[PDB]
Amino acid sequence: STGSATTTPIDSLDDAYITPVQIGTPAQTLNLDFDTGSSDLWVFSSETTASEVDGQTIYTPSKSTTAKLLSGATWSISYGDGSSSSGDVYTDTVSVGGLTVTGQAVESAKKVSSSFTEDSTIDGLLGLAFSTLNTVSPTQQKTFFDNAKASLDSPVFTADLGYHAPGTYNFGFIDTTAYTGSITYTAVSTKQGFWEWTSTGYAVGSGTFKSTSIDGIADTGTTLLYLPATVVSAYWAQVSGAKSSSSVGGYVFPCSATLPSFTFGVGSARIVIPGDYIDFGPISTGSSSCFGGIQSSAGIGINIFGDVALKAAFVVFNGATTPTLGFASK
Repeated sequence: STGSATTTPIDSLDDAYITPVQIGTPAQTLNLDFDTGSSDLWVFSSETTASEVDGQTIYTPSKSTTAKLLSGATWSISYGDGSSSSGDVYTDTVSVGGLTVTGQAVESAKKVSSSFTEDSTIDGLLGLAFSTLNTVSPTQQKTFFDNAKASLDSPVFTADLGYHAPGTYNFGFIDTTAYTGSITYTAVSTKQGFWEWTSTGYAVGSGTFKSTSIDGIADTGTTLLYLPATVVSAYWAQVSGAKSSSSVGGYVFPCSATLPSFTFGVGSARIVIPGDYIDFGPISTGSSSCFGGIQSSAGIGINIFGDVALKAAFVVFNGATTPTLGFASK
């Protein structure tokens, strides 16, 4: 089997992407944030504290003839950005782009943090990291991909995120029309539960390539590119007037600037992030200070190849017995 679904930016900055997901019988379609940095499929629901729901579409398990309470199971998650959610668990039928999993754990939120409430466009998350990170207790549950994998034509999914435009998540096949040149594959460590890999270096603009190993994670659920402070300083030094602002919470730059590109290495291959992908716009409405899309990972504890990086590539998440990651230009 295969599946193919369009993923759509939630706003004009590509702050996140939402993908429609069918849950239950009859289908209830929710727009979920596909997150290769976590491993829980959780939704706003009829159980979510009413004051914490503000415009989201909810899953109502009592209206699904295939929903079953997973007795005694609870979940609770905290994300790198400080947001969180928790609740109980149902199993139900879940379909993405024509690919159906029966008996998928659907984690129903009883509580969500303010950041989730305040974002009316995201009805929940669909985790695509390794199932070892799943938070369900006392019986850990599998991700949608893990459940689907054996049925897929090939045990892979691909992320093809758009810049200021829709893109595609495919399951079970590689669309050879969706990228240019070849796909370069690179080793993955699953030791921390992430799609963790090592970039071979970077360049700023038309500058020379610096060969240096940068361990980090491919994370569709993180907006920005978080890299070591040395790399980030080298980038922003090429933008007149850019500075790190403790008050704003990262590098800012004059909105009048033209940003240089940023290149990262995948083996001997190179992925170029155009300068415009690194612009996250005014820090507040009407400001002439703009927020940068490349930020320091210092104090996160891990480097994160988030959407800024991934949307410059066609990315293969290869879930074979020994997982790997592939990147192609597009």
